[PDB]
Amino acid sequence: NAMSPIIAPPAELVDPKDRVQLRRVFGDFPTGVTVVTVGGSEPRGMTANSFTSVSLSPPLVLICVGKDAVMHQRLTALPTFAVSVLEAGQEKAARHFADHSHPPGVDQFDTVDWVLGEESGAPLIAGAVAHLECAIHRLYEGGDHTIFLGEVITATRWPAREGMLFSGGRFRRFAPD
Amino acid sequence: PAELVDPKDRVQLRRVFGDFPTGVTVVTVGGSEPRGMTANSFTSVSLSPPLVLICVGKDAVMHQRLTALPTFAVSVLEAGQEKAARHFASHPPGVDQFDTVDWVLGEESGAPLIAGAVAHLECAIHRLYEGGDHTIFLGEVITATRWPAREGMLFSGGRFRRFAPDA
Repeated sequence: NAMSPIIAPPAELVDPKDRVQLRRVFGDFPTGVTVVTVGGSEPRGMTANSFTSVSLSPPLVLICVGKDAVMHQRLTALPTFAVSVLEAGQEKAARHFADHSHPPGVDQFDTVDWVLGEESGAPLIAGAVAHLECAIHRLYEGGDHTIFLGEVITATRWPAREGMLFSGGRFRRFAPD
Repeated sequence: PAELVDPKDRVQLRRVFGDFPTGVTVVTVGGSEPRGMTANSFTSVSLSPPLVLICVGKDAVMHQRLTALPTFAVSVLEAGQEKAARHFASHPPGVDQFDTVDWVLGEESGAPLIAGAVAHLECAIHRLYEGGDHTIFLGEVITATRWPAREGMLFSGGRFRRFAPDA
């Protein structure tokens, strides 16, 4: 379009030092929503959108976990985890495991339906689009986060289920097609 | 019903990887021979320092460029840019990809930024990590620009999808 340049909507220049502004550009890339879980005497879960498939052979995925998260230390202590890719109607689960809202000290899994993952020993979220059980193969430096590279040990999927969406800091849904 | 997946079966594993929806970006580099590659393996990593990562296949032409150049750019594609997405998905290493699409030079990266994007990020390569049949490129964001009015393109189950209007 001839005028697209001068007609373009407001462009925001983003200073990467400006944490608020930077969060906004990071939020511009749409993603699904996962719950990463780990086992142990007190299992834990964390809603995460940083999940990324990495390699087919070998089968690898990654997740980025904040050093400020309880999950960070749980993962370094126990090098196996599960990923539950949430379905569109699972906002209850998404909220439950987000924003460090249910801290350690009491059971974090008493309000969400889950099944034990045999290979990971971690709770898997019932009703999810897919479950992946992974073994942590590498830890990579990621600034205020750590990049955990996982090797996929087993996985299950429900083809009739469609994933939740997250973008611009909000839950979204697909249009049919 | 539940479909069991054997991660050693490439076809079945692709299906499960496809179950996590993502956006779509074009990663670009400048230099002598500018290059672009459509990628959805992009994720944000860190706020301070500001870091992002992309995974690039070891056999991709872009893998050679990124390994050699200090900087790169990421354009997050807007909902109506399926054409651009397809365009950088073919070209021999000697055929210009940019002569038929709209772009602007990013001053910091030296790399073409795709016009009409939801966002532009210009990055400096920070680390390379092993990722099986891919390499993980970790970049530090030097500058970025966003157009809040614009909505990202979606990719899921192996096809392009769109947002339902926000209720």
